[PDB]
Amino acid sequence: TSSQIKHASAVVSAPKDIAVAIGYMPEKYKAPWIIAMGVNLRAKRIIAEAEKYGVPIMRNVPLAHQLLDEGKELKFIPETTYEAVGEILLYITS
Amino acid sequence: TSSQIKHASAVVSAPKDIAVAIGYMPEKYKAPWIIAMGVNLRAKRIIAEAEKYGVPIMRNVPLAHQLLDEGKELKFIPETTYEAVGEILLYITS
Ligand SMILES: [Cl-]
Ligand SMILES: [Cl-]
Ligand SMILES: [Cl-]
Ligand code: NA
Ligand code: NA
Ligand code: NA
Repeated sequence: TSSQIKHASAVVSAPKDIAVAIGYMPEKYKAPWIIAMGVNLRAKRIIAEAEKYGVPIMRNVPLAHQLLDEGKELKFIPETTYEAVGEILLYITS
Repeated sequence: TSSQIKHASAVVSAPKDIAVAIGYMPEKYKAPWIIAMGVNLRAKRIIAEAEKYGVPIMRNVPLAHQLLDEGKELKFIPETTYEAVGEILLYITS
C-alpha cells in the first residue's frame, strides 16, 4: 500500500479529493498498475508521500475519477485508462 | 497572456490557488519563461485552458508559490526556480 508510494512512477490527482499512485515496471510487466489510491484523508497521505520522495504528481480530474471508479490496488490499470496513463508514463519515463 | 496557454510546455499548480504556465523554446532561448500566472479565478482560467489543450499540469505547491512570489509574466524564470522547473521540463520534453 502506501509504503510502496516512494516507488510510484507518477501520482494522478484530483484536488484535493483523489490520488492514484501508479506503478510501472516495463522490465518485467507489460502494463502499469495501481499501487495505492484513495480519497480525502487517504488522498492527502498519498500526496504527502509522493512529495517527500520526489514522485511527480499530475493534475488530471477525469483520469483520477476514472482510475478510482474502475481500478483496484495491485491490479493492472483499467483498459479505459490505459492510453491516458501511457501518455503520462511516456514523458515521465524519459 | 492566457491566449498563449495552448503553447505552454507545462503548468505548475497549487490546488486550487495558483497556476503558472511555463514557456520553453530551446531552439531559440536558453531559459524557460512564464507565459501566464495567477491565483483564484485567474488560476482556474489557466487550468481550464491547459486541460482543453492537453498541456500537462504538475502539482507542486512550493514551486508554484515561488514562481508566483518571484517571477513575472513574459520574463525568464527566477534563478531560485530554475532547477525545479528544469526537472519538470526534462521529462515532459522527451
Ligand atoms: Cl480512501
Ligand atoms: Cl482497491
Ligand atoms: Cl491573478
Ligand atoms: Na484536470
Ligand atoms: Na521553434
Ligand atoms: Na506539492
